[PDB]
Amino acid sequence: LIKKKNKDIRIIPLGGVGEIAKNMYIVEVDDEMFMLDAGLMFPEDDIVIPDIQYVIENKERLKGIFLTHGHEHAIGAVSYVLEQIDAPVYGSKLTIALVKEAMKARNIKKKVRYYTVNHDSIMRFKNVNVSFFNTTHSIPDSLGVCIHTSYGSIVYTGEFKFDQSLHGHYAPDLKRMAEIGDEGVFALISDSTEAEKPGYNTPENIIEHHMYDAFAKVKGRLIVSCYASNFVRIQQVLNIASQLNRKVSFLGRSLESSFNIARKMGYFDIPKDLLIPINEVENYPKNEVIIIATGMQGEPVEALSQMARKKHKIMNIEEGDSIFLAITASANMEVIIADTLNELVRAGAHIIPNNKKIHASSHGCMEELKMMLNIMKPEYFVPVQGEFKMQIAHAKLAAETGVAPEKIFLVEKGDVISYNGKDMILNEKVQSGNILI
Ligand SMILES: [Mn+2]
Repeated sequence: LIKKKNKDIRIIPLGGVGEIAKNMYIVEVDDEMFMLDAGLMFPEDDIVIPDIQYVIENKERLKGIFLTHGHEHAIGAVSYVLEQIDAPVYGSKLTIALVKEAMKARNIKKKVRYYTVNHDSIMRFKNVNVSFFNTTHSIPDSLGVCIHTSYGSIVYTGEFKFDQSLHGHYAPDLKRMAEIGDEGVFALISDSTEAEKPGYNTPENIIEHHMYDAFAKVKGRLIVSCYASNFVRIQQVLNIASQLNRKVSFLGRSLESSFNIARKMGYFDIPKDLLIPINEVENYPKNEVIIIATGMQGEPVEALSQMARKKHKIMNIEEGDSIFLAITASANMEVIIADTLNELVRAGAHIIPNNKKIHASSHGCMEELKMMLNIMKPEYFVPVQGEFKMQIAHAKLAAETGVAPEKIFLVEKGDVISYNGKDMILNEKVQSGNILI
């Protein structure tokens, strides 16, 4: 609910537009400033982070940092932000955990005010109240942010999907979303990542079923390559390993921090004595182990090339091994997969083929996005989290749902959307850019 009569709204993207990552969206209501996410981008073509010079010059007015989910595209730059500025950090139980770990990992001694929020939390400020709602993503406890103004709600979806099989901390708040919609949404800021792809995602249970049928035929050792970010896909192989009386080992010699924190907080459903350390692998027959190679940048692929070319520090591929790629390939990574496949074949490994009829994504396709648009019914729309072609795609979806085209804004980094109370205008441009580290 609303506090006072507001005058000025400003919306400034410093990251996540005209590119696919580095989420950072500034929202101002009068004299108060809020930062929605603080992602990094893995330089394609270490890391890249947004230019926050605009924020620093107006540091006095930054009331909070709001973090939608635990991925590096949301919270990857937070440590670097907190070095230059002191503001309170708001996020879910899991998101705060992962941020704190990033701070511990960088040996940063700065004292930080962390506020754990949930879909029942309602954070109060001078000009506005902020609420939250659960979304569906590849990681549990993902939140949408709802900034309540006199003009209506400013909603930032974060990254989201709509899957009728995900039903835990992965489940969405369709009633809280419908209520936000009818109370009236002034502005919607939504994920455009798969806005070009017609229809829907393949449901996760369908993907799991096809993985099961594939893995059940494997007579030898099985190695699965995954993104560490994709908690669902990891949960899926744990389920399958258990039903096939196989045991699971990650690449060594300890367990991946994100996975291991979430595991210790009870986010994974793991039976007893299912994980064996990589040091205990040799003891078991080849057909009783599933090895999972996780990573972030695209190492998941690199690791298999190093396992094929003998040449892995820990463990190498043997003839009769089965390989499965439980990832979704960026066009930048299509060639290195084809090299790796060749080397896998030479080393005499069986390639479990991906079903081409399956579409796996953390992000909603056209119909999923239209779903959020139909629910929200925003007056103004700002498609983000995509390149220019993706933003356009999302805009056409919005126009179809009945948002006025005059009220849809396609913006670049540093663009400033202002609302006087009469007209919404793109009238300014501020300092923005890419800081490589
Ligand atoms: Mn994500």
